[PDB]
Amino acid sequence: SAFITFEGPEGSGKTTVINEVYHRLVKDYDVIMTREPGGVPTGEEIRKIVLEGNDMDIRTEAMLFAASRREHLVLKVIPALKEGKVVLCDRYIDSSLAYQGYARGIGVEEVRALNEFAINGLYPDLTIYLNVSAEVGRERIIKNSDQEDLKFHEKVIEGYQEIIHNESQRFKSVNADQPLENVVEDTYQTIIKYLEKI
Amino acid sequence: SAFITFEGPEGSGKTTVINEVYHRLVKDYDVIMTREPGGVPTGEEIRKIVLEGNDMDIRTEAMLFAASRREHLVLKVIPALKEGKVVLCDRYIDSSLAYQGYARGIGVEEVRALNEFAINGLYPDLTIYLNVSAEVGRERIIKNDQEDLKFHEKVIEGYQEIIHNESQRFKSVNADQPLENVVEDTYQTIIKYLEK
Ligand SMILES: Cc1cn([C@H]2CCCN(S(=O)(=O)c3ccc(O)c(Oc4cccc(Cl)c4)c3)C2)c(=O)[nH]c1=O
Ligand SMILES: Cc1cn([C@H]2CCCN(S(=O)(=O)c3ccc(O)c(Oc4cccc(Cl)c4)c3)C2)c(=O)[nH]c1=O
Repeated sequence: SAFITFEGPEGSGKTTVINEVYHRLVKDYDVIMTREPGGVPTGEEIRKIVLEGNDMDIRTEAMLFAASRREHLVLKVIPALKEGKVVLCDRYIDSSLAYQGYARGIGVEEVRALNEFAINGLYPDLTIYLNVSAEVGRERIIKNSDQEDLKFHEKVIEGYQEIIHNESQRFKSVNADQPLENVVEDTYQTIIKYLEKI
Repeated sequence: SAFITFEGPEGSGKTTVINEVYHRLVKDYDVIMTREPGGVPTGEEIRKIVLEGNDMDIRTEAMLFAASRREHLVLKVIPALKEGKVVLCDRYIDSSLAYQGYARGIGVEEVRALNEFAINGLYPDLTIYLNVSAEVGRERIIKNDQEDLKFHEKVIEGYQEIIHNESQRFKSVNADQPLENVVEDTYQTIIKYLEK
């Protein structure tokens, strides 16, 4: 079994990369792809509170992402890993660390302690980081889909750099500045090399 | 202003004590009575998930009590304190520590770290612990099963460990006395604090 998470800011091509990689992996492995809340009812209900929120306090928001994470982990991830599956998860702990911790300003270590309570030692086996420059990311955002948004995008990227710097061995950084066909190939090859080594 | 929390297991006379102590403090203080979620919409929505849940994972439950606590703190407690109010809060951090931490078995220090994230340094100014024996507590519960009895005992045991740990904001009131005396001791303890 393998627990693989995918991380990156907006404009990293993450959605496209995960879907294409997953599609290729389904041929050779017992693999599932998911994201939080992922249809788990308690998680979907927590997510509705987050979306229905009016200027929600960032710590309440962090605690709700962490509660949704646990429900999804407990009801979807853990049962699949117990069946010997490769689990591909779109966003996990590192998303809370970069967005809530770094970009929102709660502090990475504080959001980590919160998330360690939620995951209870279930860290990913491998994390694919879709390493897109802020400039390429910005251009992908305007293309494929104000000024405060630009700075928030940069801080998310800066947040992911600090996370990798403090925990490199868990991470595999993929050049997301390349055309998406190449990002897909590099991500697939990185995963295959990991899966065939275990 | 003052943030005063009330802690204790069921059967400690907590409801009666808070209401009566509120009735006496209002003469001299701008005081409010509250409990989480306390009408805060986001908190009420979180509480509905907790109550509507079926065999919910204890850590998700702990994280939801902590999320409801923050919403209540941010939208009710803090604005009340800013107005100069005495805030009487029925259950706060120590309840998560005794119930989720100790009695449910997650571990007190783990639930503390979770709750320190939620309160972000906003510890109570004073915490009234209504120190009732399990036996007196049990009798008060029946007046107002084996698994329930054992859970009640573990909650009390949990509060003993918490009180043993931190000794500054905690004030232990003998809740084995008749309720009139528990009310008087609690009121006098609060007055001594508010005056000094
Ligand atoms: C998993 C995760 C995601 N994000 C963001 C990634 C980028 C998109 N945002 S968003 O607020 O625009 C958003 C987009 C789609 C959503 O569907 C959403 O709602 C939730 C998603 C997952 C879990 C929960 Cl509780 C809500 C929020 C979420 C965080 O800030 N922290 C996390 O832990
Ligand atoms: C504040 C608090 C209370 N409790 C319990 C105290 C005894 C009663 N229980 S209960 O689960 O039986 C319960 C009774 C009535 C309720 O109304 C309730 O729902 C909530 C109360 C406060 C906050 C939230 Cl999110 C739900 C739960 C909650 C905890 O276990 N942890 C805490 O942090």
